[PDB]
Amino acid sequence: SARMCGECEACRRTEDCGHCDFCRDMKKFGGPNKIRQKCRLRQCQLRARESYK
DNA sequence: GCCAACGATGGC
DNA sequence: GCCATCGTTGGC
Ligand SMILES: [Zn+2]
Ligand SMILES: [Zn+2]
Repeated sequence: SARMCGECEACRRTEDCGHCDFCRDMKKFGGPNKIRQKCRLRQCQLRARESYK
């Protein structure tokens, strides 16, 4: 992907942390789905927008 | 330039 | 049709 190196810790992570702002936004964590980004811990360390990590 | 919010769509 | 999560935008 443009935003995934597929090779760092973040990219290999399969489990949302459930605790960050992005996770708390998610439907599966009871959130309003207004932000719509991946878990902070799954934000590619190389390729993600710097503000997402 | 940032970012909260949202439109878009590939993949299922 | 839905979902995950991307790129875009308007307001600051
Ligand atoms: Zn998280
Ligand atoms: Zn990565």
